[PDB]
Amino acid sequence: ADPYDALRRRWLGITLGTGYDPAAEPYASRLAETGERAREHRATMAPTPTSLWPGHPFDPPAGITFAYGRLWTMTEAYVQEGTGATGDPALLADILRGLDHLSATVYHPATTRYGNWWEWQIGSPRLLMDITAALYDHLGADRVAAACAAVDHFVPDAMLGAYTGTSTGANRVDLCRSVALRGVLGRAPAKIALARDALSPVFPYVTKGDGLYADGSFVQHTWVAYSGTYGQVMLDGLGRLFTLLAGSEWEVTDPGRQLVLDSVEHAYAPLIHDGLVMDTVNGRAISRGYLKSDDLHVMRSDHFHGQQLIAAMAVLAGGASNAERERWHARIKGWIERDTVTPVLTAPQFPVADLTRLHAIADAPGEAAPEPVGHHLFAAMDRAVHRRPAFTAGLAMASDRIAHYECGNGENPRGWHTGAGMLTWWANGTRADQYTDWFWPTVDWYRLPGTTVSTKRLADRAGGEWGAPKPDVRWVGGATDGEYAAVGQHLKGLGSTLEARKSWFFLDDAVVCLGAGITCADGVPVETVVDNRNLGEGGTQALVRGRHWAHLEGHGGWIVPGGALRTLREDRTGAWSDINTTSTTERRTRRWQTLWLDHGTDPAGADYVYTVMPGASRAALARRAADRHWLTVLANDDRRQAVSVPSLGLTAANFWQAGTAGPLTTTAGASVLVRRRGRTATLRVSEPPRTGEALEIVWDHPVGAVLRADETVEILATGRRLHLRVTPGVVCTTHECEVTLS
Ligand SMILES: CC(=O)N[C@@H]1[C@@H](O[C@@H]2O[C@H](C(=O)O)C[C@H](O)[C@H]2O)[C@H](O)[C@@H](CO)O[C@H]1O
Repeated sequence: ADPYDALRRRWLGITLGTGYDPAAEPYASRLAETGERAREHRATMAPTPTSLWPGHPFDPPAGITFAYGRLWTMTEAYVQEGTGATGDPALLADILRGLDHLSATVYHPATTRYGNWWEWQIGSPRLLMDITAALYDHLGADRVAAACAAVDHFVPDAMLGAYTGTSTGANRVDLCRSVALRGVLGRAPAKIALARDALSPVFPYVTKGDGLYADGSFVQHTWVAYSGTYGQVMLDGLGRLFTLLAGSEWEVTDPGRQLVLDSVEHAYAPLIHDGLVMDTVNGRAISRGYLKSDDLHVMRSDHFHGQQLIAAMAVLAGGASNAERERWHARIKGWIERDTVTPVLTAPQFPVADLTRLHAIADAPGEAAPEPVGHHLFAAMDRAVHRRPAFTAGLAMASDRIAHYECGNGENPRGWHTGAGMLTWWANGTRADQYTDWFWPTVDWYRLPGTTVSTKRLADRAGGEWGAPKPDVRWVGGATDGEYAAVGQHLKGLGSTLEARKSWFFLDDAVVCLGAGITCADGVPVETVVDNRNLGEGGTQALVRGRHWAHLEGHGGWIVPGGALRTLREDRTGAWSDINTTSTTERRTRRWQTLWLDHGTDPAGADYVYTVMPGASRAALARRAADRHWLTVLANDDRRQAVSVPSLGLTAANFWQAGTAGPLTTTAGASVLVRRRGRTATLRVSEPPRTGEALEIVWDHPVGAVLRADETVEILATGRRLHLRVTPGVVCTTHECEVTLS
């Protein structure tokens, strides 16, 4: 009786929110709008054998989930104060009418599932369980049993079996959501126990496939970097279920739960910049924008996705330690302060429950935390994040482990080169709307920023769906001290015969970008995209050019040979429906500044060097471009790419095979960063080929003593030089050694 009723009440608190004043803004307007939607839904609801609302047939099954969604809105209007429809028996009759129609015509145990599994096993049942919970006492026993038997039919015990296929990660968590509630609502303790127990395989760190990795990476669909959308769905579901079940017979007690809590700062926080979650980790969702089925008309975007992740963090914080909660709330206060693009505290997709959690954080005592300066190399998902005072940057690569891109379900048909060394960035202290402001629906998908590509025309969905296309390469990764980094990609171009070695050296106010071994036989030109910047509608930002640099007002600049650099400023018009079959067709115009190098047709061993200085002033760029001292390119070929930056005491090298660059030598493919600081230095080494075979490094500098070394590092010699043997493992860990200089 009572433990099932207690669980149902707890769920409704989580879902519909508690401890807010319905007459206070933003709650009052949000509730009122929910009443407005509910009244239009009610008036248009039109039951037929094949739909419940016009334009939304049950085949494809998206129409079923869409109908349950409108029924949930209707149910919110009925159960919440302030909606204009609270307790209206006419509205209640129409909800029950819709529910009965769905149960009679489509969502029932005689149906053999067709089309997208997700609609039947995740979209629809979670909504059906929510509506069943909220209306429980009005529905009667036959409606509740009917709902429970639909869920048993579409999500049978065997789905929360084997940790495989469609029952992994974010998906597993979503399945457990419906089975848990089905257990609560149907008073079926075994179903609740099964949902709790089935979460356990979600928690451990993984070394392959879907899940969280030790290095903070998050992978879904086997091969797709996905922290920003799937990872948010996992976090959301987990937070909700942890909160629901706490104190009950079915509380989640697995100690691996703690790894989920750890992931907040290790995995997710680094990818959030002033409210946005970087598009590098949003997979096919970058293409959504305005969705035709979204009755709130809220644009999907990096900021939209970041705000959903922030909301998930707020729910998870409720079961965290005091110390964890305090840190997460400070981060969240900071993202709230700095998000000027989509103000978190009035975000239009948040229902009142999310609003109340976020407002509680904003109102609590505590300081808003800045994003720390530092580097995060998520090697397991081939992503890097760099933060400096002047800028934030995200890099996307691809490898034999990590797909070039994800297309599927009509989404992201032209994202082919999102993994071709794509460097995204934001100038700190300016509005963070670069990628948000109709970027994806207007961009030239042949000229993504940072990438090297064949100009060969590609089909929509070229390479296959769901992360099918991976380049046939191993050496993708890098080495980092947590501040600076050497990062490298052995690139094989999607649908092309292009091969290249690209490297990035992330420094204190710049990213030095090296390209070598650029070879193609496609019979068309090959380009490297120095940058490609959305200027907004009607942009008039000045582009100023010099001998060996270019600068874009409000953005930053590039050190690059001025006679080689090609530039185009143009207006481009597009719609989200160009890149998503589920999106709206309205067309808008954005102005672009595009900068590239042309390697000609069928290059053989072509190369480039350029430096990007995001957020820099025109004078800073001019000075740096004229300064011969600050950077030495030690090597740039298909064997080794390496730099020296004396102002940082830094030598960094990506060794594509055994060899030497400046003062460093390696016996195998490796990434090496050395930092000298006064009388000591730190050497860091990783092995991006991931063979796990030992290799030796020599650093040609006098070294007196070894202060410390990781257990993976053996010291073979000190004196005139440092000679180390490293056993590097198979996950591209950076190993360290710290020595005193002579
Ligand atoms: C992670 C993802 O792309 N999932 C999609 C799904 O979209 C998600 O919808 C959920 C939701 O609660 O309904 C929230 C999340 O923010 C969003 O990305 C999409 O609706 C379905 C059907 O197309 O497919 C999943 O793969």
